[PDB]
Order: sequence, then C-alpha cells, then structure tokens
Amino acid sequence: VTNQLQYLHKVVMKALWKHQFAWPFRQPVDAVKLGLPDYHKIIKQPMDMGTIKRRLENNYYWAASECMQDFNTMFTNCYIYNKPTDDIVLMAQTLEKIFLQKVASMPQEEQE
Amino acid sequence: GRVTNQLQYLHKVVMKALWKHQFAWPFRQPVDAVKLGLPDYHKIIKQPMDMGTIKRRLENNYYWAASECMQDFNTMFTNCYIYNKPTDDIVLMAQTLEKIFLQKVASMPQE
Ligand SMILES: Cc1noc(C)c1-c1ccc2c(Nc3ccccc3C(C)(C)C)c(C(=O)O)cnc2c1
Ligand SMILES: Cc1noc(C)c1-c1ccc2c(Nc3ccccc3C(C)(C)C)c(C(=O)O)cnc2c1
Repeated sequence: VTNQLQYLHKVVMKALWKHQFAWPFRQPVDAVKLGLPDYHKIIKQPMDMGTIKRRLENNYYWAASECMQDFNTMFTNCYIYNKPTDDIVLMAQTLEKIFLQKVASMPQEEQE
Repeated sequence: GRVTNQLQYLHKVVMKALWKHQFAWPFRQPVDAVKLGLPDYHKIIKQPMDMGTIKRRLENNYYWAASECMQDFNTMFTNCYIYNKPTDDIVLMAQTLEKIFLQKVASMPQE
C-alpha cells in the first residue's frame, strides 16, 4: 500500500466514483444488456471503475502507474468503440479530465 | 502563464521522451486534413492538438499549471481515438505513446 496508491484510492477513485456521470463506468460493459454484439470483438481488454476499485481495495496493484493504466484503458476503450457523437464519449471526457487534474497532484515517489 | 517545477518536468522529461519515440512522427505537427484526404476531420474533431503545439506552449510559458498541459496531451490522444477506426495503426501508436506519458506523469513532482 504505497503513498501513490493511497492517493489514487482516497482522492482519485473517490472523486470519480461519486460523479454524476460515473454510473455507466461503475461495472463492466454488458454487451448482451446493451445490444452490442461486436463490443468484445473490438475491445480486447475491458475495464471499469468497479474492477479498479476492487483492485485498490484488495492491494492488487504494485505501482500507481499500473492503476493509472487501468483508468486509461477504461477511457480509451470508450473512445475507440463508440461514435464521436455518443453522449458516453462526453461523459468519459468529463471523468478523464478530473482523473488528470487529480493525478497532477499525486505523490511523486512510490514508497511502500 | 508561468514557469513551474512540474511544467519544466513535462517539457524536459515527458515531452522530450515522447518526441523522439519511433511512433511520435504523426503527432509532432497538426493533422493536415487536406494533405491526408480527410475532409470530415475538422467536422468531427473540434479541438485539434499535437505535440508541436504543446511544445511551443511550454516554450512560450503559455501554461499556468501542469494540469493544463496534461489536458492538452489528453486531447491529442483522445482526438486520435475518437476520429480513427479501431483497427487503424495510428490508434496503436497513440496508445503506446499515451502509456509512456502516464508512466512519466506518475513520477512528476507532487508540489
Ligand atoms: C462506458 C462505456 N464504454 O462503452 C460503452 C458502450 C459504454 C456504455 C454505454 C452506455 C451504457 C448504458 N446506457 C447508456 C449510458 C449513457 C448514455 C446512453 C446509454 C444508452 C443509450 C445505451 C441507454 C448503461 C445503462 O443504461 O445501464 C450501462 N452501461 C453503459 C456503458
Ligand atoms: C495523429 C493522428 N490523429 O488523427 C489522425 C487522422 C492522425 C494521423 C494519421 C496518419 C498520419 C500520417 N500518415 C500515416 C501515419 C500512420 C499510419 C498510416 C498513415 C497513412 C495511412 C495515412 C499513410 C501522416 C504522414 O504520413 O505524413 C501524418 N500525419 C498523420 C496523422
């Protein structure tokens, strides 16, 4: 449990999880529920906040950069799969802006 | 803007690393929609961004804070993902650079 990972859990995840646009990102994309038969053909590494949160709670990550990559994958998957004009893209952009804003003030040195 | 410890890190450490990367060449200048034959590019991408513009902004003390510079990097990558087809090589090139960007940002001074 590094200083950086504590920050990602207590500051970054806390801010994103409770955001009003967070709800579509709190669980894995359910391609059956959403009627997206090509989703898993296009997106090869699904990721969502729920998985990241669980990974933070269970000390899954060894470095803060690893957690940051999961956040990045979640957002990137959204931009790659969806149409430019889909509202979900706007929601992702809003959350990612907060992610980056908060990450700018994360502790510098990974020390266990 | 102003000169900060974080902005100098983004300029001298992060941007320098990304700039020289073998996949960086398409990102060093604005997307030229005419030259590339992409007449819909500016109809889809409303805030174009590239590392050349970011580099010049760093050089001219345009940014007031590191987060502002980081947002421009994010816009550049996001534009790429939004516009291009999932199977386009440019998407893989962006992903590779973006992973480096995040790796380096993780070691930026907290201030
Ligand atoms: C995130 C994400 N990344 O790719 C996709 C695809 C999603 C995504 C998109 C929509 C979801 C959703 N419904 C929703 C959410 C926002 C705008 C519009 C919609 C529609 C048009 C589908 C109703 C739900 C939901 O409605 O429960 C859940 N997860 C989503 C994930
Ligand atoms: C970056 C970026 N973001 O959106 C787009 C669109 C670009 C982009 C894509 C291609 C460019 C390019 N040619 C290139 C680069 C990589 C793979 C394939 C190509 C093609 C098929 C077009 C030859 C050049 C170039 O060839 O000079 C410049 N900028 C590009 C920007």
